[PDB]
Amino acid sequence: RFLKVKNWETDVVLTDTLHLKSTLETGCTEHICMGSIMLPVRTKDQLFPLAKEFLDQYYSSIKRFGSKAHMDRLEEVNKEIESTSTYQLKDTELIYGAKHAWRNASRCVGRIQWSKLQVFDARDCTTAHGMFNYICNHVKYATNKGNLRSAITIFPQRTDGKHDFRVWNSQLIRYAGYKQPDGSTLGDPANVQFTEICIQQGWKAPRGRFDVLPLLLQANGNDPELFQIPPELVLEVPIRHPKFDWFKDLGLKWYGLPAVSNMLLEIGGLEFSACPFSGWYMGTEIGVRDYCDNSRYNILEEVAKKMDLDMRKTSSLWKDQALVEINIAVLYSFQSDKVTIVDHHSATESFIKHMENEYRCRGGCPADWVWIVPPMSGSITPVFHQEMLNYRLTPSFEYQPDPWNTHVWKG
Amino acid sequence: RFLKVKNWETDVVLTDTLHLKSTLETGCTEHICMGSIMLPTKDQLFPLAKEFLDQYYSSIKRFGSKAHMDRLEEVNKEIESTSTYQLKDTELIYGAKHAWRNASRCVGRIQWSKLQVFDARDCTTAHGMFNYICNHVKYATNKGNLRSAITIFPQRTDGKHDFRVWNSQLIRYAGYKQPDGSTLGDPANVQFTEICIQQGWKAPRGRFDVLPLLLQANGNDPELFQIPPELVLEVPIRHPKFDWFKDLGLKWYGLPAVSNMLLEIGGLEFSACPFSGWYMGTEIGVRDYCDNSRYNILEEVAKKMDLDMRKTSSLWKDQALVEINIAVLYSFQSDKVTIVDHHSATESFIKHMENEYRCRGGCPADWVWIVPPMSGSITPVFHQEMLNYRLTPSFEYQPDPWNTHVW
Ligand code: HEM
Ligand code: HEM
Ligand SMILES: Nc1ccc2ccc(CCNCCc3cccc(Cl)c3)cc2n1
Ligand SMILES: Nc1ccc2ccc(CCNCCc3cccc(Cl)c3)cc2n1
Ligand SMILES: C[C@H](O)[C@H](O)[C@H]1CNc2nc(N)[nH]c(=O)c2N1
Ligand SMILES: C[C@H](O)[C@H](O)[C@H]1CNc2nc(N)[nH]c(=O)c2N1
Ligand SMILES: [Zn+2]
Repeated sequence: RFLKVKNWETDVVLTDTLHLKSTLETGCTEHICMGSIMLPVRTKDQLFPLAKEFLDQYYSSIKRFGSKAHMDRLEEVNKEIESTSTYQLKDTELIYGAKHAWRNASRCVGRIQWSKLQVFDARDCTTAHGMFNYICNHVKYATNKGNLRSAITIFPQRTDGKHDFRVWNSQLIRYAGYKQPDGSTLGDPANVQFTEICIQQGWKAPRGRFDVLPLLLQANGNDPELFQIPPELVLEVPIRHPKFDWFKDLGLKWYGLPAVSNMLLEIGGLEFSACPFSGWYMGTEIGVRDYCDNSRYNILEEVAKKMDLDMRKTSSLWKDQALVEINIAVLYSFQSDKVTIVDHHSATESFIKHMENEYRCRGGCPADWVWIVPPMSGSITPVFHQEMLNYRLTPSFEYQPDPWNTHVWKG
Repeated sequence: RFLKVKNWETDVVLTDTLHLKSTLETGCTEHICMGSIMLPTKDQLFPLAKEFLDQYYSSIKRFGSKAHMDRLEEVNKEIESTSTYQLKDTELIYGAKHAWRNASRCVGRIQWSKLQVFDARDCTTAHGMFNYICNHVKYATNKGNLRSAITIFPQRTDGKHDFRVWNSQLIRYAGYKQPDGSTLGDPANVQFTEICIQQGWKAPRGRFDVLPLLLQANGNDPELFQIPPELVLEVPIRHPKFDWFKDLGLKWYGLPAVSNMLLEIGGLEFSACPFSGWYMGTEIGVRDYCDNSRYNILEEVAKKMDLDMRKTSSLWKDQALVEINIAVLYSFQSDKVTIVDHHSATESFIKHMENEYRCRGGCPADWVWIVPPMSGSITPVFHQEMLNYRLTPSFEYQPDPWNTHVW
């Protein structure tokens, strides 16, 4: 079956056949759409089919489908599953899998870049200090003095569910949050719970507004250990505005490297529970969400105050005015310090070209509209006007429960 | 089967049970989500009638009363011999209010229970329809103090005697293709404008020409009528600080009055049911003015503001967008014409969702449409999970009549 999507600004119609290869479920039914819901041990039984599908995809990608090398690989993986109950991926297959998990990431607007991904194989890692060393190298490589490069580091796969590698941080680099006795928060409110765990585990909190959190690292199912990323490795950008000189006096800064570290990478039925990956920021991530969400730094009032806007009526659009200024400031600061960043016009335009190319060469591009449309100026970006189909392909990145909810403490 | 929706800004969690009463399908399957697709007999009619009357009699606390059973009997008799049936006024009014209540794409539903319903089922000719429509326009406009209303023409019979308003809204501006190849006026209406012109309309060929009405009674050929200009309330657009803004020559009309939808109540189809409320500012300032395939004025405005249009990263489009929108709101307010900003409307919608969850067990909501086309994450609806599903009575889209009509 063929499925058409229309852009209502250009009248370009595209045809999706890729959705046929989808297996995993959406959450939706014929009677309910769950499209806006944030989150809607394997045995050899389920394993060999998942391995086979993956290797068929990999061998097709290299124009060796049905070859002797393809068939010998299937046989070898199959032996390995029944005798050991799991299997190991070749390097080439790991690289292919990690790239494809990105290619298949329907909430990611930056996928035009999917084929340029530096894969660091850390499957020989055994200890938390070993993990720290791998993460450091990743941060240094990805940072590249401001000229950001996409990278993923892949720790050993899950075995019995009891020896998991996990990075406890949600991102490699994030600012601490501290709930104060009077109920105000110092720093980033999103990271209060995590901050609390760090303190308990023995971190000495500097207790300021922008303290870089320590890494909390779990190797091989053991209790996690704390490490401080060398400050010299953490690139940061002070935020100033091109026209407003008081902007600097707000005391704002952000880090340059967005590095998600809490997702699970699934490849051929194997589960890589620690697979931190990084790219570079779209400006609205910081300016709209991190700074202006009510649940985050929440700077809108204090910025509009200093611009002396009319704040007595929401219909003056004082919030919308302050919002644009803060986002100009974020983009200006990053560009001036030569740290890679993309604005939301440029990123969405690239995405639309990526998506058209993908329908052409691949037969589809799964896309989650709710997430692809940027959180400001939605309809003046081309994605707002693009119909999109959302479905789940493997390899994939998946959410997993926060490790502190599940970890069995060894003491 | 009992579903949770969470607000991620406030942590409030609501449980939805109302979805279990859904009949119609979504377009989605367990394998594919179609949330962003814009458009995704006697034997049949009695279950539809029963389901409707059941919810009606339940709403007036008379489920399982003699009067309930009698009506089911009476409508059932009427279907058997006439192959259709007629709604009592009270059922009709309930049905229309509930179609709005169930409109999952409408952010303005906190108002659903204050809807003035005009029964035009006695209408027979296009002149008749023109009269009812002018009366609707004058009533709703209320000199700028807008009131919600719907006018309901006779229901579909054998489908060869359909009542239709060919216009997409009662009040819209003309669109003309130029010798240049550019477009004068509103590009969205270019085709309907040619239909009017080929029908007889002498077009003024300007930027902001109110279209005539093209009205179809009883499957006959549609006829043209100008709405008395005095009944069309328009607002010249100025900025509260940019003097030069008025020089742009922008204006918009006060009454948003959608006229091409189909109202389904209890299996009965009302193919002409024009309805109106009032505008949220972004519909005009973000979509009508700034869409690339609409009036598309961002470039002219940014220029007058002397913004650096060299790089997208100066956010010049975003800056111009905010000012256009402050101006739309300012103009309507200064002229005392009802308008709501997107911060106010979305705050209202959250309050409405909570009311519906409490009183009704849920609220169908389409996040893709409810989140405003600017400043999304700074409105509370952005952070609100929503379940989308289809309840009846409903408003539905239907084919443009010119692809259907037999001349
Ligand atoms: C190279 C520059 C990149 C840009 C500009 C970019 C842009 C984005 C943005 C703006 C989001 C939404 C983030 C949010 O609202 O929380 C996102 C989501 C995502 N991207 Fe990227 N991306 C990039 C690279 C990557 C890489 C390297 C990967 C992994 C290999 C990745 C995988 C994802 C995933 C899995 C999500 C969804 C996360 C979730 O559901 O919470 N992207 N992307
Ligand atoms: C009272 C003020 C009202 C406000 C502020 C309002 C707000 C809105 C807005 C902003 C939209 C999105 C429109 C678009 O982007 O094209 C919408 C959609 C809609 N509203 Fe309303 N609404 C109001 C009254 C009404 C009334 C009186 C009805 C019917 C009785 C109605 C039924 C609908 C329907 C059916 C849609 C979706 C139409 C479609 O799918 O194309 N609304 N509403
Ligand atoms: N610039 C980039 C690049 C890659 C990214 C990859 C992933 C992400 C999103 C990670 N944040 C999780 C947000 C979230 C998801 C679900 C629930 C909650 Cl509370 C919060 C952002 C990215 N930004
Ligand atoms: N302020 C209001 C009140 C009620 C409304 C009721 C409906 C509408 C939308 C009417 N236009 C339909 C837009 C559309 C939908 C699907 C396809 C296409 Cl081409 C165009 C706007 C409203 N605005
Ligand atoms: C409830 C809603 O699904 C949720 O707020 C989503 C909306 N769209 C988003 N889009 C992106 N990119 N990131 C987000 O965190 C969200 N949040
Ligand atoms: C493709 C996408 O579904 C389409 O552009 C939608 C998005 N959200 C919308 N939201 C509203 N309120 N009105 C619209 O016309 C649209 N268009
Ligand atoms: Zn869906």
